Amino acid sequence: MEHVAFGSEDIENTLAKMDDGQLDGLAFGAIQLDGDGNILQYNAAQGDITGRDPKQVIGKNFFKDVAPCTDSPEFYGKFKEGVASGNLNTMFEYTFDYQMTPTKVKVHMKKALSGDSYWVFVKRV
Ligand SMILES: *C(=O)/C=C/c1ccc(O)cc1
Repeated sequence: MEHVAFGSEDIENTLAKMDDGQLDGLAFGAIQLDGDGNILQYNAAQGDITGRDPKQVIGKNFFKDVAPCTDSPEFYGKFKEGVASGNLNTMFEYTFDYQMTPTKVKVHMKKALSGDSYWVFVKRV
């Protein structure tokens, strides 16, 4: 277990050092996306919340394939604007309901430090 708090201001600095194994020790869900929304990293805590098997979703498109309920101005729209503007830091509540029991979460999206990557952080509410 990696001690990093959800919403920490310098979270992107902290997570740049972690490899996939250590991401799996976080207390919250973490997804790393490229600028097109393809999944690069998906941790164990996220799979505990959504039921997905982390290794099976890496490489899939989050908005088109895995999470169609986020294909909306309120989620996807915010991501696409942040990728265009090159800056992103927003937190909101959302409900995940595709092929799963409707689950309410807090979502934190933030630009990664390295190049064209973006974090999606999730915890239950
Ligand atoms: C809506 O379709 C949400 C689905 C979803 C959210 C987060 C994930 O990791 C997987 C599925």
